[PDB]
Amino acid sequence: ASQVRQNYHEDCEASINKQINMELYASYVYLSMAYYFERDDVALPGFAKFFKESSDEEREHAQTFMKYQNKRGGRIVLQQIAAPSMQEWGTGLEALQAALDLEKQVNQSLLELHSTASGNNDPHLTKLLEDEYLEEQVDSIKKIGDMITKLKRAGPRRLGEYMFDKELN
Amino acid sequence: ASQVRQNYHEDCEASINKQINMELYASYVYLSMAYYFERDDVALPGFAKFFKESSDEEREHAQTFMKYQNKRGGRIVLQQIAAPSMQEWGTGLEALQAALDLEKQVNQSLLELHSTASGNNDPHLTKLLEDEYLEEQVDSIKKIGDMITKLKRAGPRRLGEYMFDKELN
Amino acid sequence: ASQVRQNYHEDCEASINKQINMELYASYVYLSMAYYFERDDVALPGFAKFFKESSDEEREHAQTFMKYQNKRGGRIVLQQIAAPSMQEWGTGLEALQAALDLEKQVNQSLLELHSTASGNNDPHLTKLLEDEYLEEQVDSIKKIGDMITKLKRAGPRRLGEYMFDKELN
Amino acid sequence: ASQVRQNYHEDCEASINKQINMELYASYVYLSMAYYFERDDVALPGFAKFFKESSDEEREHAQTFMKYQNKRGGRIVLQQIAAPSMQEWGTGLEALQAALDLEKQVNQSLLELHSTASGNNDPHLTKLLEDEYLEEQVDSIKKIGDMITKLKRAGPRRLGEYMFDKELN
Ligand SMILES: [Cl-]
Ligand SMILES: [Cl-]
Ligand SMILES: [Cl-]
Ligand SMILES: [Cl-]
Ligand SMILES: [Cl-]
Ligand SMILES: [Cl-]
Ligand SMILES: [Cl-]
Ligand SMILES: [Cl-]
Ligand SMILES: [Cl-]
Ligand SMILES: [Cl-]
Ligand SMILES: [Cl-]
Ligand SMILES: [Cl-]
Ligand SMILES: [Cl-]
Ligand SMILES: [Cl-]
Ligand SMILES: [Cl-]
Ligand SMILES: [Cl-]
Ligand SMILES: [Cl-]
Ligand SMILES: [Cl-]
Ligand SMILES: [Cl-]
Ligand SMILES: [Cl-]
Ligand SMILES: [Cl-]
Ligand SMILES: [Cl-]
Ligand SMILES: [Cl-]
Ligand SMILES: [Cl-]
Ligand SMILES: [Cl-]
Ligand SMILES: [Cl-]
Ligand SMILES: [Cl-]
Ligand SMILES: [Cl-]
Ligand SMILES: [Cl-]
Ligand SMILES: [Cl-]
Ligand SMILES: [Cl-]
Ligand SMILES: [Cl-]
Ligand SMILES: [Cl-]
Ligand SMILES: [Cl-]
Ligand SMILES: [Cl-]
Ligand SMILES: [Cl-]
Ligand SMILES: [Cl-]
Ligand SMILES: [Cl-]
Ligand SMILES: [Cl-]
Ligand SMILES: [Cl-]
Ligand SMILES: [Fe+3]
Ligand SMILES: [Fe+3]
Ligand SMILES: [Fe+3]
Ligand SMILES: [Fe+3]
Repeated sequence: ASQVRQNYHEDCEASINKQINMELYASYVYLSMAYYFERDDVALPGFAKFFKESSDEEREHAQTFMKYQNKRGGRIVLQQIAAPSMQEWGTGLEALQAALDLEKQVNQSLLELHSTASGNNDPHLTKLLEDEYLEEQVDSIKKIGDMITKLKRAGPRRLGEYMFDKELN
Repeated sequence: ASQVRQNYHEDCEASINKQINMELYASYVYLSMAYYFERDDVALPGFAKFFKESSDEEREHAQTFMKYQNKRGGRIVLQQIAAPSMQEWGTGLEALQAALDLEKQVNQSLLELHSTASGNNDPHLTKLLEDEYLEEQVDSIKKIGDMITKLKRAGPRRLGEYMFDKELN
Repeated sequence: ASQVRQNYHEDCEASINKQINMELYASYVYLSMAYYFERDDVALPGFAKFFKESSDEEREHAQTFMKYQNKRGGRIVLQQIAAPSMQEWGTGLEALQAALDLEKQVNQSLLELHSTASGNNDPHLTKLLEDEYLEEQVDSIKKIGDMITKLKRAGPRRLGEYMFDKELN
Repeated sequence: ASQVRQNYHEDCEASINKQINMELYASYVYLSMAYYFERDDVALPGFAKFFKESSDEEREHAQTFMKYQNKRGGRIVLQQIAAPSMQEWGTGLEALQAALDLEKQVNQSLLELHSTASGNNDPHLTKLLEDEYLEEQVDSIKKIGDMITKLKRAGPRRLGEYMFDKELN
């Protein structure tokens, strides 16, 4: 084993490689959305900026897991990143709904990893998940939920969507 | 009696303890409204901020009466604070209407205390009420009335409510 | 359910509404103590300031739980806030002893909530409790214990109480 | 009558000349106390400073009434200022007790003047009394009451008096 490895179970190592792929995929989905909202026939720059920042944040999350794998003496194994589920994302509301569902899927995967880490008595990994992943995930879900409610109030199409988009820019 | 007490009638002392409870109750109502407007399915941050500031102001009013009781040599007697009348406050307009009615109930109680103080020839207490309570109460009632009119013009629901909420934030 | 709710058990939601009431009650107790120490026949401004800050901190704790309830998609339910157990709090030492006992009761309730959250496999809630509640609670208990010892050394009445009160101001 | 006089009753004018004498007398009492506390066999510089400031404040109050008399078109009539009741004022506590009683006598006289002004329907004079006299009088009485309680806790003689005197300096 690595000279640094201690109390680090192979199942946790493998699941971290899964989380890395998942968050690179989420980053790719959000990148797709970001540029979809910059099409000349869409032109929602607030939504575009929101999704570009979300894309960057998911990539940073994946990188934090890569750094963590090395810190514990595990070995990063990178897999193909699937194409985004869609090429076109519909209305602003539909993109936010897709984002909410994706964030809740990532949250479920992170909670499953926390359960794996807890079952293997790895408190360093449970702490990482609590502090660096689960908190930001809940905050993101609440933010997107709020956004959905606000956009449904404002619009969710036509002038209300135009005005809501300005709040994100 | 207290070594400081002078020209301070027991009925005024008791009524001040009533005003303290009333304004703590009003503070609690506004706290409830503040967090109602931060629910993910409500998401009106301007209304939330308006009610959080109103909650703080009512608590400060109660504290000023507690300080006043001690200044005159009366004795603070604290009672249970009732649960807010509602757990959910409806639309922004409905919450403002509830706030207007509550402010006018508090104003009526303060005017009754002023009449009690005047009838007991307590000019220190009539001055307190005029300067520290009755003025702010009338200003609050006018502000809320204005807000109701503006929100009815803008909306009072859908895009107009979304836009009005931004004026409060 | 709320569009944001995920891995949030009804028993945790209900217990959070309990913690909110408990900490609003504790805030009210400390507010009572604060103004008791500003009576003209008590006149302990250091104790008054200590309890006014404690009152503010407990209210902030309650508000953090209200925000948390909304973040997770639970629903805030506010109940009556009981009158403080006493209207007059005795000596400075007696008030500190009452505060120590109250802080340990709140700590026990928070530890019970942590056990509920752990049993329901809610690591977001266990992290909240550890970071935002249990640490400050232990620090408050140690501070009050220290204060009790110092006041017993200095006094706990007469000149020693007068001098100790200056250390808190 | 004076070219400025309007709605100014002779009884109010005469009572103001009384208040002027009373507050010059109170100023003289406090001046006596101030220098009593600077005797080499007393040597309480905090008490001395407290009474010198009190003396100045009472003289300023008298001067505000002199200015007021002229503002309304009344005529200042100055009388002899009696010698202070004592030449030696005893302990710090005894001087504070004498000050409390004097402040409450002045307060009673001011409240009687307010009743005279109210009965003569002079709202300019009732406002003067409320804003420039009755408020400061109640605050002074509460401060002295607090001081008495603190000094009784600390001492009121020997080391506690020595230490309390430092809080006033
Ligand atoms: Cl290796
Ligand atoms: Cl290992
Ligand atoms: Cl292993
Ligand atoms: Cl292991
Ligand atoms: Cl597509
Ligand atoms: Cl839509
Ligand atoms: Cl897993
Ligand atoms: Cl919709
Ligand atoms: Cl559209
Ligand atoms: Cl349409
Ligand atoms: Cl009493
Ligand atoms: Cl009285
Ligand atoms: Cl009475
Ligand atoms: Cl009376
Ligand atoms: Cl309800
Ligand atoms: Cl409505
Ligand atoms: Cl009344
Ligand atoms: Cl309407
Ligand atoms: Cl709406
Ligand atoms: Cl409609
Ligand atoms: Cl709900
Ligand atoms: Cl759930
Ligand atoms: Cl459940
Ligand atoms: Cl659950
Ligand atoms: Cl009691
Ligand atoms: Cl004691
Ligand atoms: Cl529990
Ligand atoms: Cl003891
Ligand atoms: Cl004592
Ligand atoms: Cl003793
Ligand atoms: Cl003349
Ligand atoms: Cl006249
Ligand atoms: Cl006349
Ligand atoms: Cl007249
Ligand atoms: Cl003498
Ligand atoms: Cl004495
Ligand atoms: Cl008179
Ligand atoms: Cl004594
Ligand atoms: Cl002595
Ligand atoms: Cl002795
Ligand atoms: Fe992520
Ligand atoms: Fe109020
Ligand atoms: Fe707490
Ligand atoms: Fe005066």
